[PDB]
Amino acid sequence: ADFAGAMKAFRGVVGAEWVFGDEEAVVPWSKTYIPDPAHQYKPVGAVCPQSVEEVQEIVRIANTYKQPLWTVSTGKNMGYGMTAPATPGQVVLDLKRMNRILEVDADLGTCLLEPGVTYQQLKDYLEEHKIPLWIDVPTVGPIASPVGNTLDRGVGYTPYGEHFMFQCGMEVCLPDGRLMRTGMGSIKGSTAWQAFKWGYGPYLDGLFTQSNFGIVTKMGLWLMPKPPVYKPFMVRHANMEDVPKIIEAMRPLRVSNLVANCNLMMSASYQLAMFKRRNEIVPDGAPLDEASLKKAASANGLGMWNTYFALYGTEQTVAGVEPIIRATLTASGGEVLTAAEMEGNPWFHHHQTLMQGGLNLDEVGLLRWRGAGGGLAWFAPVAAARGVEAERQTALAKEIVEKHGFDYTAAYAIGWRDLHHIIALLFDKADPTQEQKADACYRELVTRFGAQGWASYRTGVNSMDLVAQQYGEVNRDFNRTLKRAIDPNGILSPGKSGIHP
Amino acid sequence: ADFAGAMKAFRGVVGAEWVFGDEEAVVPWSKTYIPDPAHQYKPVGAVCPQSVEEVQEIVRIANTYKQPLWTVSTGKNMGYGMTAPATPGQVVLDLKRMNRILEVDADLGTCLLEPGVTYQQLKDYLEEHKIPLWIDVPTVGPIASPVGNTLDRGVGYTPYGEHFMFQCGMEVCLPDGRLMRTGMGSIKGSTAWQAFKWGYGPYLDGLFTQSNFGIVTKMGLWLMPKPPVYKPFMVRHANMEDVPKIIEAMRPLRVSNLVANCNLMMSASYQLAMFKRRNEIVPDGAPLDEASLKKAASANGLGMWNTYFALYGTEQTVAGVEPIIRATLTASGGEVLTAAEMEGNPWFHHHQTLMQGGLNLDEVGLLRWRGAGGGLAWFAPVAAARGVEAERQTALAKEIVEKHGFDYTAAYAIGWRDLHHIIALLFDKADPTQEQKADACYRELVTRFGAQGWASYRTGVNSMDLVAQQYGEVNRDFNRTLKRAIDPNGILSPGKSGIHP
Ligand SMILES: Cc1cc2nc3c(=O)[nH]c(=O)nc-3n(C[C@H](O)[C@H](O)[C@H](O)COP(=O)(O)OP(=O)(O)OC[C@H]3O[C@@H](n4cnc5c(N)ncnc54)[C@H](O)[C@@H]3O)c2cc1C
Ligand SMILES: Cc1cc2nc3c(=O)[nH]c(=O)nc-3n(C[C@H](O)[C@H](O)[C@H](O)COP(=O)(O)OP(=O)(O)OC[C@H]3O[C@@H](n4cnc5c(N)ncnc54)[C@H](O)[C@@H]3O)c2cc1C
Ligand SMILES: COc1cc(C=O)ccc1O
Ligand SMILES: COc1cc(C=O)ccc1O
Repeated sequence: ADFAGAMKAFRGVVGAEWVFGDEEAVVPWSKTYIPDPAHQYKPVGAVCPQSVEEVQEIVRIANTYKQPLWTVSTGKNMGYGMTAPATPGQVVLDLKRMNRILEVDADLGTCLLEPGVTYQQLKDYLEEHKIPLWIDVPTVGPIASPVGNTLDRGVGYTPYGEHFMFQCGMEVCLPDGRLMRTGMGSIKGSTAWQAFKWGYGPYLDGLFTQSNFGIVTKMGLWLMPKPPVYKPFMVRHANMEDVPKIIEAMRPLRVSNLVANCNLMMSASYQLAMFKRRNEIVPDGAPLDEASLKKAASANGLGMWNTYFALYGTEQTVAGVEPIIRATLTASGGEVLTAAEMEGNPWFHHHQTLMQGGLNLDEVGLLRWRGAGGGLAWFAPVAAARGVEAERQTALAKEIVEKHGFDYTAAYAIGWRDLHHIIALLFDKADPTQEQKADACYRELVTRFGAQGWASYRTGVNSMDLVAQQYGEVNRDFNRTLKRAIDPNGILSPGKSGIHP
Repeated sequence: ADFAGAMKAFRGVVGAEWVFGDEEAVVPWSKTYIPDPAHQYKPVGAVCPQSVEEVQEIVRIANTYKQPLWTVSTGKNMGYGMTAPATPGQVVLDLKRMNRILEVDADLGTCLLEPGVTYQQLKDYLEEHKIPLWIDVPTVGPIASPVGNTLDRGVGYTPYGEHFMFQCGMEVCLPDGRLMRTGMGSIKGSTAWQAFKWGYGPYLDGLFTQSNFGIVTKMGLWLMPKPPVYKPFMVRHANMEDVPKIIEAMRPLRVSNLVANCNLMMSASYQLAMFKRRNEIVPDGAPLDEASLKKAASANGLGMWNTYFALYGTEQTVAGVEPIIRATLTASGGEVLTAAEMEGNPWFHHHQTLMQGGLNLDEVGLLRWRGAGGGLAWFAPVAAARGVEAERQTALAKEIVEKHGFDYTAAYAIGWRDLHHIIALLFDKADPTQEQKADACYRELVTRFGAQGWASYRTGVNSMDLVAQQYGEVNRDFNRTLKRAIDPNGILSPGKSGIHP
């Protein structure tokens, strides 16, 4: 790599003012919440283009100078490494200034976006034009990116929650600087780019998700029509051990699609950590004991597990399924509550917002849980939607975090037939002993979950290799074959998903 | 290629009785319905393994002897080339003996299948075990394969109609003979292979659809729970020119998911061709005129367009949406009819069967339309679900087929935001002039649709290059890069989707 020559060429493409080339100038791309005891996850440079033509020039220069680019959209991957590259010596390719909304079709319920478009922008666009379409917001929201989240296959809480399922058409800058459009996009004068996902011949959009094979410059998305009627619900379960009964009750409702939105099943500990610090619940050096959790949860109108769903359509379509849903959840020991019961409950308000694709007051209390705070790593293993799987995963996760002196703070995102078990590893990152302990605990979570047949849907830069190691040796070798063929100079995001040149 | 050495080694793997190595032995793999005036689409051999270990040995031999393999599951790609390879000198890898149902999960609504599993087998398995799951049948059916059909991204007529969206997990024999499991399948002891589609890192399952990058040896599929209530409907439109009004009415019902199943919008000409020969409607050498079609259609309880949809769930969920659906379709000039009205109507019976995932009596009347019959090529361009697009596509298709002396016989498969415009080019293949004219007509359909920005979701072995040429040069070159890196010896299905070593 010839860094000085690459950065000088970059200034010629975007201007000196959008190239950041020394320790001091790249401070804005350098903060992470993941454990980094060796301080190895840090960029050496940032370049901020406003056009796809600039992106294509940047990629040609990157090849010529063998200078790797770590590409981000808005770079708000909080708990997954923010804008920190997976390996040393990378320049962040920050696409935040490519923030053009390119198309929105009210009739077909579609849009086409540059990567820099924020949830806030797209919400504002729809409201300002009176377009009765909804977005699907992965908790974070405001200055996060539909494009960046969809490319890391993130999740929101409407019927359109599984973001990658609703992506339709993308444009990619390939490692050699050529643009390719997927699906129907490469047909001159096509009006079906956001209409038909697959195109003809191999389906390649997936290659550009959680990967380093290309730079996405445009992406299409399907958007849900605003329903006549929106009815949010909260189910309260009293006991830490109700986990399997909740999964077993929700699964038939989801498999049969009586409930269509991805459901957050929130632990009392996680909910409390949103608005309270740990030392408001229990003293430092005391465990987060069941009795203290139950008391604090109860005083805040929360159970030990709080599961959020919604019904969408007419008063008549809602009336069609609400009785069966209530009877199933009640039989599981759940108390089903509506907005009228949950007035002024901030958790209900948080979920009520998310399940209509609303944006919440951008405020992340989890970062202040323990001591000086500032430590967050998502450990996000998959499970089949089986109560015994949730039961066993919760039990192993609790044993491992408690062994390292950390708390179990978790939610299940319930899908159709699967579950994202989201485990927030919360620590004091400012205390270098605690950062080291959180690193060791995270390694033990990954290793011991993998030995039971469980592994991550998504991970942070500090664990991408160890999570890749849970999956097959053939998978790893095949992704290396693709990398070497697609990006011969190894200049796109080396070590993303454990994929190294 | 060393054909004799390969075929001798293949006998060692599967036994002499499952290797077919000369003109007369390969006749069962050589019949096609597509136009082939040069008789160029024909295998030189066939091999029929019963195990994935046999497949791996066959692929190792193929690489050693440089002998290409054209892989098929059941090989019933009727109107898309059956088991004919896209290029000369290929041995069919016929996987029909790998017909094991590996898993069926009643609770999660999943299965795992070998490629030879037929629709009939899976239906029988579900009924024999009293498992209240449905399958989703692409018209064809009985002896077709859920695996083969999903790998070519075909379509059925339940809410699970878009087969590739419901695939979850696969095992592939890569060109070097190594097995690789996608999604969660490469995690030893994973119970989530059929639960979570994406896995971790680049999503690769699309690479093995409409492609020659791998041999699929196992595939997971999601299956729809049998609903309490199934209510099939037929909408009858009176005029050939109602096309745009039908699409414009269905689109909001589909975009808002009031109607969740892929809807077949059938031309009177196609319906008549299912049960009648052309010379029962008009004399040979007379055009298939609007008056004659209308008369024959009306005599059979059909309109000029007949659109099929179903409602699934309870009496209450059905009652929730049926009024809005009726009002919308009636306002478009459609007459909405139920089973009670359409008693003994064989078209209603045909669609009523499809839309509950039933299998029809395996009888393909389309193959006897004109003269000696035997000529069928699907021309299957995509459209955005816009009335004006259907209007313009129908108009150009009719002008081109009519200019070559053929009829417009077509259906639209209505999807969420897309249409599959399925044009059946019916011809007398036994008349070598008529086969030549159908070849020329087919070339004119692809080239002139492509000039208007329209191209195929799927195409027969005779047109795979001309359809690839409609899509981008960067797409073509990128698929060649992947082919060369994934299959260095070019031994899997050369020319599939226009992809050549
Ligand atoms: C309290 C809290 C709650 C959260 N809740 C959720 C949640 O419910 N669901 C969820 O999904 N996430 C959640 N997150 C995680 C995270 O904040 C979001 O997923 C966020 O949307 C990701 O940041 P982003 O949108 O800026 O994407 P980016 O950081 O811009 O993109 C993420 C990654 O995608 C790739 N990438 C991005 N753009 C491109 C491009 N143009 N071409 C190629 N590769 C590219 C890169 O690998 C990049 O690191 C949460 C985080 C916190 C702290
Ligand atoms: C009247 C009529 C109506 C039809 N209606 C429909 C319809 O509604 N919907 C529809 O989708 N089709 C329809 N078809 C087309 C066709 O009959 C079906 O799509 C059928 O399911 C395909 O044949 P098959 O299942 O045997 O798959 P195969 O022919 O076995 O597979 C198709 C292709 O997939 C690939 N392939 C298959 N197995 C593998 C493997 N294991 N590894 C790698 N590649 C593999 C090969 O390219 C192969 O040619 C219709 C045909 C007719 C004549
Ligand atoms: C379902 O995905 C996620 C959810 C959250 C918080 O609910 C954090 C990270 C994720 O990846
Ligand atoms: C939706 O796909 C298809 C449908 C049909 C129905 O005649 C035939 C071939 C196809 O590919």
